[PDB]
Amino acid sequence: HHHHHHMRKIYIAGPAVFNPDMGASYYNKVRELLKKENVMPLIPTDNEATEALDIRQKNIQMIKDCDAVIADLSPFRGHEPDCGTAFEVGCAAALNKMVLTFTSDRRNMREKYGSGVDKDNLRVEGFGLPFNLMLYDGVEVFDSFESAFKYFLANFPS
Amino acid sequence: HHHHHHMRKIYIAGPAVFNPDMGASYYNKVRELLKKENVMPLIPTDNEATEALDIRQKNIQMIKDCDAVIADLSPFRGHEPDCGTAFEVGCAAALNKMVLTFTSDRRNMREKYGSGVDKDNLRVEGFGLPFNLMLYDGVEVFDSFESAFKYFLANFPS
Ligand SMILES: Cn1c(=O)ccc2ccccc21
Ligand SMILES: Cn1c(=O)ccc2ccccc21
Repeated sequence: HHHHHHMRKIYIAGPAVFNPDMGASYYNKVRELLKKENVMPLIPTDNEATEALDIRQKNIQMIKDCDAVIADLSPFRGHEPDCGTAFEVGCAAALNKMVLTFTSDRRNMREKYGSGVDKDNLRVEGFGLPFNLMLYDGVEVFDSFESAFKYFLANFPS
Repeated sequence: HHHHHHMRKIYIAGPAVFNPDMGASYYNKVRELLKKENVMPLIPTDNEATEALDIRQKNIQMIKDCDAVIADLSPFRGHEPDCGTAFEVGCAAALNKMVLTFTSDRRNMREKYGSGVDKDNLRVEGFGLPFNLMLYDGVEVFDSFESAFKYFLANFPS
């Protein structure tokens, strides 16, 4: 009776932070969706510090503390995902965390670039994946935050 | 007495793999530089597999095996570093590996973009750093592979 109960936690990785509203609209939708399932969002801008290294360390700690990462690997400033988000996905992988990814554009890299090379003749990967192969770990690439969250609920029960 | 001797190893992270020559010219220079100090380069294309997941897993294992990562965070397809490289830097950070970075362009992000926002009004970070703040851990951002390697030799002796 009255045993400790773990509250599930998801790190909310993605470039929403660079939106004009600093991600408010995105994060508010995330907060509302997760609240219904008693899941805590760990959001990059929470209790934000002023120094770069402190912001970084707090985000790494959120990844260490999380049960899963849901990462927005949508195109950012071109066809490639955000590198900060990629760093966080790498952190999560090394820590053996559940990593779930989605993107607004699921086409293969070569379809995105329209060729096996970019405008500067640099090679575009040909593995039938929507982004750099380091970012794919065998879990389905989802089409939305919500679809990724459904996988979380099915595969990480309370 | 013939005790075991550790050979130092550096993971060679960066988008050279996408050069037309698949990074041969870059990796050859790395090999020659490291050979002089009896340091082993762990190069992403070594013993390369055919399946994406296998290539990824082998690269993660190289990061686990390394003493340091030297990461080329130069602009790739714009002002941002390569996301694969960023993933690898995050992997190394989570594993408490020495991470050393360089770039061909050390200007602050806002200098690179010429503004506090990009062409689509998305926020450009203002922390006096050359790239996404997750990629900076307090070690100097070097100007070349060689300068990073000099730091390695000074700070990770045989
Ligand atoms: C601006 N900013 C934040 O305000 C919070 C987290 C964060 C992480 C990576 C890059 C930039 C970030
Ligand atoms: C094409 N390719 C390789 O051939 C080898 C490693 C690797 C790592 C990330 C992304 C692409 C890669």
